[PDB]
Order: sequence, then C-alpha cells, then structure tokens
Amino acid sequence: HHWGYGKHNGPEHWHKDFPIAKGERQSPVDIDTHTAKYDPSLKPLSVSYDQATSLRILNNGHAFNVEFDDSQDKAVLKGGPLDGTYRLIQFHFHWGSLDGQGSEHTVDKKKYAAELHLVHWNTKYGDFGKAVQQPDGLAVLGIFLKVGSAKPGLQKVVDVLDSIKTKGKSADFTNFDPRGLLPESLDYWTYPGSLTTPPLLECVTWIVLKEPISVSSEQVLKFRKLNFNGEGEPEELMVDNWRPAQPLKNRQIKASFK
Ligand SMILES: NS(=O)(=O)c1ccc(CCNc2ncnc(Cl)c2[N+](=O)[O-])cc1
Ligand SMILES: [Zn+2]
Repeated sequence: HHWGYGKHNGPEHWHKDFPIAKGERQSPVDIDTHTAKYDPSLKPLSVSYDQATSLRILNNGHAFNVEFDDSQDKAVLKGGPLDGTYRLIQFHFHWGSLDGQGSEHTVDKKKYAAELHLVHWNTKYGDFGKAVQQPDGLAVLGIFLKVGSAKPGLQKVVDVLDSIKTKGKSADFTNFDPRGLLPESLDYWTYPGSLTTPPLLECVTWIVLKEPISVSSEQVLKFRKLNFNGEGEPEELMVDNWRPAQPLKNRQIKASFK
C-alpha cells in the first residue's frame, strides 16, 4: 500500500508515511500574482543547457523521468535567486485527465494542463542524494503547459512513450535537447519549498516561469495513455499525477519582473 495519487493513496494520505507533508515549506503553492513582490535584486536566470547529455527515459510508476548524465559540469542553472551552480539531473511532468487541470503550481488559482519540472542539484553538495538533505540542495525550474499549438521540441519525448507504457519500463534516450522545452521569456516567480512527491523533502528553491509553453492536444493525449500499473496488471491510466496547492505559511513569492 504505498503512495500514489489514486483513491486510497493520493496526496491527502501522504502525511501518514511522510509527516513533513504538513510542514512549513511544502510545494506546490498558488502564486498570487498581485501579492508576489518584484525584487529588483533578483538576477536574470542563467540556463546553460548547450552541453546537456540525456541518457534514459523511465516510467517510475508516478510519471516519466528524462534522465541526464550529471557526472560532469554540463547542463547547469545559476543566477536568478541562486547562489552557486546547480546541475541538471532529470526532468518530468505532472498532468491532468482533462485539459482544465494538471499543473501543481497555480497562478491566481488558474490550473494549467500540465507542468514541466527540470530538476537541478547544488554542486556544493557533490551529488543528488546529499543535496536533497540540504535546504538549498535543489533548484527546480517549473514551466506551465497549455494546450494549443504543438511544441516541436517535445515530440521526441511523446514518441518514445509507447515504449515505456507501464511502471518500471525504461528506454534509451540520448541527445534530447531540453532547450526545446523553454518558453521565450525567463521572467519568473521564486519561493522556497519542497519536492512535490514523497519524500516531500524541504530542499527546493522553486523557480516558476511566467510564460507557459504551448503543447498540442495530441501531445498531451499521448501522456494520458501511459499507465500507473506494471505490465500484466489491470490498466490504470497515468492521469492526474499532480499534488494540489499547499499552504503558503510565512513565505514570500518574489517576482523577477515588473
Ligand atoms: N516533482 S519535483 O518536486 O520536481 C521532484 C520530486 C521528487 C524528486 C526526487 C524523488 N526521488 C528521491 N528523493 C529524495 N531522495 C532520494 Cl534518495 C530520491 N531517489 O529517487 O533516489 C525530484 C523532484
Ligand atoms: Zn515534479
């Protein structure tokens, strides 16, 4: 009986195995655009993905992760609100059963069709596993998806999904360029929070872009053909794998833009 999103094991149940679920800096949150303060000391985000090396894509039974070789100083995130340099390790999405829901963060309560998380760990902690143990260990760059025009840079990911339909399947996934998934503007909101899945650790500086990317209805439909179950188990479509907004508690959301 471990965690998931279904009835019986979804987000309102996670606190029983992961008490930090009701902690002081949980994610996601609703971004109240009128209350976020412009912070003229924030820097432009620096996203250096030219040398990114993807390795593999994996259906882990919650989502699919596109995994990177993070053994050298390649795909990094810095600047913005960050001190130091954070290294890309994987990306994944959260999406809905319908286009009216799916994102984890919301903007003035607006839910987008999906949300992309590019996960980076602080190189001062030497690896991902040690980083998640620190309050400034991770930087996750969150990008909203709306349904409209297709995102050509997404299509390679969409096409490999029928090879990892079920939990525990993986596939070779090299030379995937994540610059294809970024909107034009890097205007962002930022606040301190957590992993949005168990173990829900409070180790994340969240950077959420204001500009969504557009993906097609056929693209997001293919996400929804994935399965939560393993091969040879009864089919449970992989939909609604998002955690709802959690209490903001004392925290400030800062905006990089006027
Ligand atoms: N949705 S999100 O906030 O962007 C996000 C959620 C979860 C993760 C990592 C979850 N995996 C782990 N987390 C913590 N410790 C270990 Cl040791 C692992 N682990 O798997 O070995 C990364 C990002
Ligand atoms: Zn995520």
